[PDB]
Amino acid sequence: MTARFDLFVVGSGFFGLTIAERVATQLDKRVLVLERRPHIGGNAYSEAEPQTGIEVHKYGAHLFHTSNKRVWDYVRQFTDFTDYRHRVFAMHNGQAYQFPMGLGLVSQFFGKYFTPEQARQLIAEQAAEIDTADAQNLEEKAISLIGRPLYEAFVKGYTAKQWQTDPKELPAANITRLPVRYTFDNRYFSDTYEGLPTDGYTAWLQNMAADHRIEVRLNTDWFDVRGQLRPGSPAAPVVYTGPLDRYFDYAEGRLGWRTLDFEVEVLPIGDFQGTAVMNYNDLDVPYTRIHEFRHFHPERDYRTDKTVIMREYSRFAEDDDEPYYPINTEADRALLATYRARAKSETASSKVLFGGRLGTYQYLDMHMAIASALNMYDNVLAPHLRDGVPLLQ
Amino acid sequence: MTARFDLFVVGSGFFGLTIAERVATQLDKRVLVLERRPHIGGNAYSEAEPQTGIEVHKYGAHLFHTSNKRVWDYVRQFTDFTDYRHRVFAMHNGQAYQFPMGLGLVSQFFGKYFTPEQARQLIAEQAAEIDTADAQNLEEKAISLIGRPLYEAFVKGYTAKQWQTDPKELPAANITRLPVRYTFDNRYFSDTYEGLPTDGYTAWLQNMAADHRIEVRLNTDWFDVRGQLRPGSPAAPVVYTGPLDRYFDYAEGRLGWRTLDFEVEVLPIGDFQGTAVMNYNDLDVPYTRIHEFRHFHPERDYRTDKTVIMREYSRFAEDDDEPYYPINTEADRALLATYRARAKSETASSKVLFGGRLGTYQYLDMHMAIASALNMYDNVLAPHLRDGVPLLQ
Ligand SMILES: Cc1cc2nc3c(=O)[nH]c(=O)nc-3n(C[C@H](O)[C@H](O)[C@H](O)COP(=O)(O)OP(=O)(O)OC[C@H]3O[C@@H](n4cnc5c(N)ncnc54)[C@H](O)[C@@H]3O)c2cc1C
Ligand SMILES: Cc1cc2nc3c(=O)[nH]c(=O)nc-3n(C[C@H](O)[C@H](O)[C@H](O)COP(=O)(O)OP(=O)(O)OC[C@H]3O[C@@H](n4cnc5c(N)ncnc54)[C@H](O)[C@@H]3O)c2cc1C
Ligand SMILES: O=c1ccn([C@@H]2O[C@H](COP(=O)(O)OP(=O)(O)O)[C@@H](O)[C@H]2O)c(=O)[nH]1
Ligand SMILES: O=c1ccn([C@@H]2O[C@H](COP(=O)(O)OP(=O)(O)O)[C@@H](O)[C@H]2O)c(=O)[nH]1
Repeated sequence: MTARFDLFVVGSGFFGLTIAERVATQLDKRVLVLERRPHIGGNAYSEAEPQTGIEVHKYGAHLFHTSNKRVWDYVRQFTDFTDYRHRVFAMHNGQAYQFPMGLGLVSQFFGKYFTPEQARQLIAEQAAEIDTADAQNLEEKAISLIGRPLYEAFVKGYTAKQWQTDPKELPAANITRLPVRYTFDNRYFSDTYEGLPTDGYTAWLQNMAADHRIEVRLNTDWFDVRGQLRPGSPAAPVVYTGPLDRYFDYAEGRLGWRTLDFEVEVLPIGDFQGTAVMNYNDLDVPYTRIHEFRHFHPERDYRTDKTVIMREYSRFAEDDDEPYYPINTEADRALLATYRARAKSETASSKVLFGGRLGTYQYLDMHMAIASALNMYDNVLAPHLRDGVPLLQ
Repeated sequence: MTARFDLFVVGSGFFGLTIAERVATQLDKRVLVLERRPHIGGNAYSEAEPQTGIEVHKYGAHLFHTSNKRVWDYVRQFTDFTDYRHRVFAMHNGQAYQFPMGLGLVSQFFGKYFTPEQARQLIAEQAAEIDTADAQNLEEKAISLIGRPLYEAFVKGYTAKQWQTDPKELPAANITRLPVRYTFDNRYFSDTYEGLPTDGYTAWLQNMAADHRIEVRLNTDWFDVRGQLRPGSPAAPVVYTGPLDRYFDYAEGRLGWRTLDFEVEVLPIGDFQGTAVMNYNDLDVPYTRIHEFRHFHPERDYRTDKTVIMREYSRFAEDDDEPYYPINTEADRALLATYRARAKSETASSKVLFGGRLGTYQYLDMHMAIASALNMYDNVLAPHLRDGVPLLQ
């Protein structure tokens, strides 16, 4: 007589699974998760290459990092973490540079050693065109942090291949993802906690969706089955984590997305580049970076006669393409505001919530996605499924 | 009527304290430790600089590292460890290079990026003068590993200032302390476990000598009091960890030692070199390296208007100088063999054991010293103090 499920979740990414796991274990409710991909985990899905055994991140490399202790403690319930610290090198004019901004990069590019004090002065001179506080876009913000000469050499070219958009049109928050230091610290991230899942990403994601009150239906599009499912559970809300503009059939227009293509190759050598990730900042090369996955897990002993590499290509996401990056131009932010209104309306009429990287058109990382899911649970979903509180304020 | 103590230990270094702690806690025996320095811990003694609060390693920088899990588990009984990974940079011709041997150093010194495969070929050509298996001394071993061009630039000069001895006379084991890689890994050590004592070295050493059955007498030379002490405990053995040649009053001759002088300076700036340790490989500079101790503990937030640095100078250890490094030339190894005979004799006549860096004329690290102390306890001291087994085989 009663309801089949207590909640619908669309997408088995870190946002969806976090939501599904909290509702199931803490509130003791049945959750149905719908994934149209052949597997779970979203873009965090990993897979072992048959010849080498090396774990391959299928949808781009994934490195976990956070400063939120609550998030850190939460994710450790489902997996252990290695003490791996992510470092990136940059390729420019046939030379590998230390990266990102630091005394290593400065002394290499400018030919001599600069003291921390001397380095600050050098950059201050080259960044005299614009102040950081008055930075509107990516180009201005980048120059105000690392100076114009370094901007032309390591930022302008890479940004061209990655976004294919005028640097003066891109958000400043994009370049502020990279730490700016005046030491020899070349850690690509600056968070308290950092590491890779010891037994791989897939094992991690399978532990979150392991509860018996969580059912996951793979190869299932929500728009194909929502007509039949929701009548079975009329009171059950829906957490949507797919493309926001797709949900409304692009009625207001199409948001700018960037998508990625990957070339995976097994090489008959033991080491290709001697590091995990190598950025290619020059335009004489079509790909943005190359991953060598064996350097992600040095604690594991892989064969030394073969190796797996992955080249990364960037282009505009079209009709049926899976979106990866929100471009977020001024025109995009305008269109986004319209969809947020339509989304706010859908929440009041049919109990449909919007979250995640794709569902909010946000440049989110794994830990930001999980934290966002925890906040949605604590403030919105839990008071509703437990105390009858409406979804809207 | 009975004996005052069950064991005498000379020197409060890591060897002595490890011995004293094991005997006291496991065998329930009274141990007297004699230290002629004003404090305990030997050269591992740390001290907070008053103006900045920064922990200063008084007798040279100390970084703990090991692959022995038994040692690792043992030391964690007395202290916690940070996740600090030691990295060294090299200064050559006004330029800071990545260090030690790796793709970073190669691509910097030779001006362009070398693949792991290309790098192996380049070094193989430059190391064609001598094979590594047939390496007798430091100079030959160094060339056979990193090639002659890199040897002249980063090894030959540094070795000159540090040892003031012909590179063909020094042991090959000296240069094999540094890892030789063909990746971008610039970790100065290659051990499984590594870190710094969270609450400092002195707190660590005080926890080992904390047991009530261990008495430590500071400012006391063993040669001044052994005439009065040993009659009080005739059955008690003695573990000597001081200079081996000094114990026999240099009767057979003087072993070659290197000693160190330090210049500690508080600077009115927040950062001097942006890294923990900077090697100076050129001869136009008197000191071998510079330490900036604030980069040893990034987890602590020190003031940013002042900093503490320490320059390190090397010279021959004379009469009353405290020895730091055994030179171990062919002449030294000959003289050493003589003292080992005299030492083997002293063990049989007056129950005097010899151990530690100074007591064995060995280039030992902290973990090698502790492991050595554990082996002496398990095989020699424990069967004697508990089962009456003689000290000699
Ligand atoms: C190349 C790349 C590298 C990254 N590296 C890092 C990193 O190193 N560290 C870090 O912290 N973050 C990294 N991220 C970011 C991170 O992957 C995201 O935070 C993460 O994907 C968050 O999950 P999400 O569920 O909000 O989005 P997604 O996990 O992509 O979840 C969305 C899922 O919804 C499903 N779906 C969509 N529409 C439907 C539908 N109609 N019906 C059914 N299912 C649907 C899709 O199958 C998709 O799998 C990286 C991202 C990319 C693209
Ligand atoms: C500059 C430097 C840097 C180093 N860095 C590292 C590092 O980063 N990581 C690492 O693992 N190892 C490092 N080491 C090595 C490490 O310090 C030694 O392993 C360590 O000192 C071992 O202790 P030990 O007791 O065998 O020698 P010591 O600790 O020097 O102990 C000897 C003690 O005996 C006492 N003594 C001597 N004679 C008498 C006497 N007649 N009467 C009373 N007392 C006496 C002395 O006071 C002395 O303190 C470094 C060494 C040096 C010199
Ligand atoms: O070598 C680089 C790396 C970063 N970026 C810029 O910084 C942004 C964020 O870089 P990040 O590596 O964080 O992007 P992601 O890992 O998500 O692909 C990119 O979009 C680029 O615009 C750059 O210009 N040069
Ligand atoms: O930049 C360097 C560092 C090391 N060495 C040689 O390698 C030996 C050991 O170096 P290490 O840093 O381990 O010595 P320590 O830290 O004990 O002073 C030194 O004696 C030198 O002969 C060198 O030639 N160049």
